[PDB]
Amino acid sequence: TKQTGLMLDIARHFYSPEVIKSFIDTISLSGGNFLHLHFSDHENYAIESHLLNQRAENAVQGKDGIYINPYTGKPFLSYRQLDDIKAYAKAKGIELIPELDSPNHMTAIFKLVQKDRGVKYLQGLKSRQVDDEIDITNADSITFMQSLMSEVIDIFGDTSQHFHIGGDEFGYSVESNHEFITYANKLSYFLEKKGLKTRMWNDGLIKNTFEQINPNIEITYWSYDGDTQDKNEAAERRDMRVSLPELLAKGFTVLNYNSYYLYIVPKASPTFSQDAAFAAKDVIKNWDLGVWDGRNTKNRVQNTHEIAGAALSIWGEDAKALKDETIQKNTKSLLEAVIHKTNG
Repeated sequence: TKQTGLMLDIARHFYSPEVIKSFIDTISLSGGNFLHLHFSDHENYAIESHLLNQRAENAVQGKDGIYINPYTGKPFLSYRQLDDIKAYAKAKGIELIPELDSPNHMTAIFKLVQKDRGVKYLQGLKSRQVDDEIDITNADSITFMQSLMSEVIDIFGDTSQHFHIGGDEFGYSVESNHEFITYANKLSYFLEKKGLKTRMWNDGLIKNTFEQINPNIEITYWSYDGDTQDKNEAAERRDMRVSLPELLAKGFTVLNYNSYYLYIVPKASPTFSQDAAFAAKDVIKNWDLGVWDGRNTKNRVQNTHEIAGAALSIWGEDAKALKDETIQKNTKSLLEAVIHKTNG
């Protein structure tokens, strides 16, 4: 009995409350149970915030009801809008899982902090070594993160039993892994005290250190190797990182986010709608819950009872010329397929 749903990247491409509710309808009617809301990344922080001072009252509202931060020029969901989505989700039995990504994938947060609190403040929270990451070793940085987590927790309230702490694609130019264990553990126990379970991307789970991780942290496992196109890098990561079966063997809750079958990156083109349709059929024909390592079937899990669930991820990077509703209508078949194939 599985945890299954949608990860929706609203940081790279914005979606109206109406369209978000349509995604919820699909999840619900297909027998799924969560919406993982990826609202914070480099390009935007897509919800209202007291702490980052992104307020509906400060915004320009479009005819479509969508609030635009006049400094960043980017959209965000108001608290009233989020309360409307929360009520709708809750009545449909769909859990909302917020994702506040760190230590990387957080430039929009930096940019809001800089504007409101100033550049010297912001630089003090950053890694001295890499300019695109929070300093996971700085107590003050941890305190700051936790203050924003508290706000996000307050916003989603009882619609959420899990909070996603991100943890993807960080430290690529540096050695930072040991301190990541410490950082992620601190975040998980802070959430635990708030009555929340932790979700996290698999990227930082390596053989050398993974046994130090809070074994209650729940893993969203997307790729063995970060989908690197460099084959020497792919080989190092596969030797260093933990596999999905290795995690299962240690007792972890793991959801299969397999980027080969379960990531879609919508892009307007003459074949977008056909391609999306085909993706659904491809998952139906060729994907099953035990297939975790991209398209590779040699290491598949035969005992799928151990795999906690799966999600379709709709990523926003390439979707600039597409409307939210076009994306939603065209990915419906694929989202249904992933949910049904996961639940059986």
